[PDB]
Amino acid sequence: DHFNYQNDGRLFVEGLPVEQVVKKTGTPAYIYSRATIERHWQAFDSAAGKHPHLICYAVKANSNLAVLNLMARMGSGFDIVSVGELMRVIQAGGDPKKIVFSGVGKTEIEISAALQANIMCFNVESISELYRINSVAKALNVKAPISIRINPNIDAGTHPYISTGLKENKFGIEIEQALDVYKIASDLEFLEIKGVDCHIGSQLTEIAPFIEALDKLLILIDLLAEKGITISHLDLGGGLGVPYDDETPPEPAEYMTAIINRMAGRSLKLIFEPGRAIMANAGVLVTKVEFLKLNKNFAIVDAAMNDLIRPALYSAWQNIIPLNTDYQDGQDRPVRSYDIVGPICETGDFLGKERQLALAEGDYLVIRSTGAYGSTMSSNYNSRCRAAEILVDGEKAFIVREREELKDLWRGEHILPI
Amino acid sequence: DHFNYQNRLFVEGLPVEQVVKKTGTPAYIYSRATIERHWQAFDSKHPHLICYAVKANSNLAVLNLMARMGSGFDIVSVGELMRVIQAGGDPKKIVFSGVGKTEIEISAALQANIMCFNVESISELYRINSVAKALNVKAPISIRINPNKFGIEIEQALDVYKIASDLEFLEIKGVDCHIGSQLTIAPFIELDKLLILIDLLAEKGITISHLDLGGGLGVPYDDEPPEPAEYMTAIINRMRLKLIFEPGRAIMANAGVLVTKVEFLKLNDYKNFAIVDAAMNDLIRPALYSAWQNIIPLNTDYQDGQDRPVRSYDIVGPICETGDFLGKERQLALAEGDYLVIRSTGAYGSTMSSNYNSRCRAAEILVDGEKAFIVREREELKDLWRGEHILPI
Ligand SMILES: Cc1ncc(COP(=O)(O)O)c(/C=N/CCCC[C@H](N)C(=O)O)c1O
Ligand SMILES: Cc1ncc(COP(=O)(O)O)c(/C=N/CCCC[C@H](N)C(=O)O)c1O
Ligand SMILES: [K+]
Ligand SMILES: [K+]
Ligand SMILES: [K+]
Ligand SMILES: [K+]
Repeated sequence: DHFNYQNDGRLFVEGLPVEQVVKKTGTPAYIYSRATIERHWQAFDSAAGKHPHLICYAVKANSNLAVLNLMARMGSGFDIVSVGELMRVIQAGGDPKKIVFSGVGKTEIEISAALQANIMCFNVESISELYRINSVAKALNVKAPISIRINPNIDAGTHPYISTGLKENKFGIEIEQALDVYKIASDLEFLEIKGVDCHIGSQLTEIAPFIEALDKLLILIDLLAEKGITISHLDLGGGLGVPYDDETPPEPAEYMTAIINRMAGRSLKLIFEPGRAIMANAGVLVTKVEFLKLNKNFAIVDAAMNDLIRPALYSAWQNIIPLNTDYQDGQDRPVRSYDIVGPICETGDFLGKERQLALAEGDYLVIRSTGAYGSTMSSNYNSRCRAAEILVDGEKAFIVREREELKDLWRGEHILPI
Repeated sequence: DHFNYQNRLFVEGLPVEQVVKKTGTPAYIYSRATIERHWQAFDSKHPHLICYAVKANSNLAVLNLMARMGSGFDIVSVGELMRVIQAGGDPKKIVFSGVGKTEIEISAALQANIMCFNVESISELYRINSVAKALNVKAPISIRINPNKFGIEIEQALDVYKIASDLEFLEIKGVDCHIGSQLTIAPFIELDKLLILIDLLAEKGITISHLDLGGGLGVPYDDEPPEPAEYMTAIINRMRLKLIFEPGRAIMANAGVLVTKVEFLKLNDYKNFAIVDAAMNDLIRPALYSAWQNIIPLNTDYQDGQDRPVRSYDIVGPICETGDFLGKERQLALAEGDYLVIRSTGAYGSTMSSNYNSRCRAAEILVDGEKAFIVREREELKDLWRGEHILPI
C-alpha cells in the first residue's frame, strides 16, 4: 500500500501527510488510498489476462460511493447482496449488466428491482429461492439469469475448517444435490441457467482450497454438459486473505495464475468476487488518544467498536501504529504495554490488546487494514456519530463520506403525543 | 411483560400480527406499560434518583416516557445528552458516565447544567476542571470506583478524591460505581467497601452527598435472578446518603420484542435453517455475545391449514456471514411466510444496530393499550448513503 513513513518520520498517505488530513476533518476518520484500491483491483484483473473473466468487487467490504465509482471507471463488475447495494452501485455509475447478486435471503422486492435493472446473474442459495425468483420473473415476463451456489466436497482431512464451514452453515447447495436442483431450475420456465457459483470462506491464506473447489466444480460442469445443461460462467467467489499481523496469503496475481493454469484448455468465463483482498489495506482508521490510565495500562482513544467492530466481534488483530516515528516536540513518551480502547461503555469495546507503544495524551494513532469490513459494519452505539471517510488521490484529499451530525441520530424518531 | 398469548400473541391490547401488517418486518415493538411498570418497580422514601441508562434504548419516545415519570438519566455521550433534552428530559437529573469524554461533550454537559460527572480517570479530572475553568462554572463530580478500562481502583480512591478536592472548578458531590451487567446480589452488596470509603472520606473532610451504584441487574432471557424490588431492599436494608441507580436492561429488555418474517426453509438431513428477514445488523447480541434470546411463533394455533412439521432450526438472517444468526437449535413448527418474535430485545437491540449489507434499520413501534405508534420510521434506501460523494476526476 501507499501508507508509508518518510525520511521525515511522518506517516504519509500517497502524497499527503496523514496529520494534515485529520487536522481538517478531525478524528475518528477513515482514510483510503485511491492508488492502493486501483492497484489491488488491477493486480486481480491483469493476472486474469486473456482468459474471459469478470471481476465483481464485493460491495459489502466497503460500499462507499466514491470507492464503488473507482471500480466502475476501471470497468469492474460488482457482487451485491441487497437492493441497497444494487442502488449504491447504480448511483456510483456501475454497470448493472456486470452485477451478480448473492444472498440467502433475497426478497421479492429486491429480486424485482434487480430484474428490472437487468443484472447479469442471481447466485441462488436455496430451492425455495428458485421458486421465488421464477415467480417474480414470471410476473414481469422476463427470464432470470441464475447460477446455483454450490458447496463442493472439499477434503476435510486437508482443509478441516473450510470443509465443516461449508457443511454447518446456512449457505449454498451441497454438491450431492447439485444436479437435482440444477434440474429443477432447467424445468422452470422463467429462469435461465447461466452459471455455477461458489464461495468457500473468507480470509483464506492458502491457494489449495480454491483449486480443490475449482476441480470439483469443473467435474460438476461436465456432468451438467452431459445432462444437456449449458454453463456460460463459473463464479469462484472471494475469500482470498490478506496480511493483518504475520500471515502470508497468496497475493492476487499468484492466486489467479494457479486458477488460470488449472483452466488448462477451456474457454469458460471466470467470475471472481474479491472484497477484502482489494480493500483491506487500502484504508486506515485514525484516532486520537484522549487519556492514559496507568496501573494493566489503557490508551483511551476517540474511536470505538461502533467505528470498527472487527476486534470486538472476531478478536481480529489489527496493527496499531503511531502517526510519527520521530516526535520532535520533546514530550515525554515512556514505552509501555497498552490496551487500546474507546469511549464505549463495554469491556468489549477495544481496538487492540497488549501493544508496545510510546504515547502521550493528544497523539494520533493509525489502525491499519480497516478498508474492508470497517465502515460497513459501523453503527451509532452510545449515540456516537459515524466517522468521516476520506479518499486521498496523490496530493488531493476528498471527503467521500461526511461525518454524521448529532441531529441525524434521531432522524425519523417520534415522541408519544400528550 | 404485556406480551401474552390470548386466543394469537398480543402486546397489551393489540395483536402483534396487526401492527407488523401496517409496518412490515423487521420491526421492534415496545410495550409502554411494561416500560412504566419496570421503572416504577425500581422507584417504589430513602433519598434516591433513578437515572435510566440511555444506552439500553435511546429512542425518543422511550426516553420521553421516563421523562414524564420524572426520571433521571445516565448518559455516555453528547449524543445521548441531546437525545434526552430532545425527549424533554430534565438535564438536572442527568449523570454522565464514560471513560472517554471529550472537552466538547464536557462543555455541552456543563452548559446544560447536569447533575454529575462520573469520572473514570485522573487525566479526566484535569480535563473537566480545565473546561469548567474556561466556562467559569463548578463541575459536579463523583469518582467511579472499582471495589477493565473502567474506574479507579479503591486502593487509590483517597488519593484521587484528594486531587479533586484540590481542584477549584470541580465540586465533589458523590461516589460512583458500576460492577458489570446481566448480574443474576452478593457482588452488589460486597456497597460495603464504598461505605467504608465514604467514611474514610468524611474523616478526611470530604463530604459525599450521593452514592451512585450503577446498573447491572440482570433479567430472565432463558432460565435465569433478583427482581428490582429485592435488589433495592437488600441495598436499603444494608444502609443513613442519597442513592443513585442507573438501570438499563432491567427496565427495557423484556419491554420489547423484534418481529421477523420467515423467508425460506432450507432442509438437510444434517441441519435445518429458517432464513428470516432480520439479521445481526438488526440485533447483534447473539452474534456478538452468543446471547440466547427466546424465539416464539406469532400464533400457537394456526388455522390456515398449512403443514408445520416440528423441527430443529437455526434461525438466521440474510447477511452474508456465518456469524449472522439470531438463535440456534430451536424446536419450531414453521412454514415459509410465518412471523417469529424474538423476545427480550428492548435493551441493546436497536441501539447496537447498523446498516451492514446496506440494510435499512428497522422500524420501531410503541404500543399503548390499543394504540400503536411508530416511534422510529424504517430507514429509506437513500438514507444509506447520506453524506457520500464520488470523486470528481
Ligand atoms: C458470496 C460472497 N462473495 C464474496 C465475498 C467477499 O469475500 P472477501 O474476499 O471479502 O473475503 C463474501 C464475503 N462474505 C463474508 C464476509 C466476512 C467478513 C467479516 N465481516 C470480517 O470482517 O472479517 C461473500 O459472502
Ligand atoms: C455506567 C453504566 N450504567 C449502566 C450500564 C448498563 O446497565 P444495565 O442495562 O446493565 O442495567 C453500563 C454498561 N453497560 C454494559 C454494556 C451493556 C450490555 C451489552 N451491550 C449487552 O447487550 O449485553 C454502564 O457502563
Ligand atoms: K431454464
Ligand atoms: K456506511
Ligand atoms: K473541589
Ligand atoms: K456525488
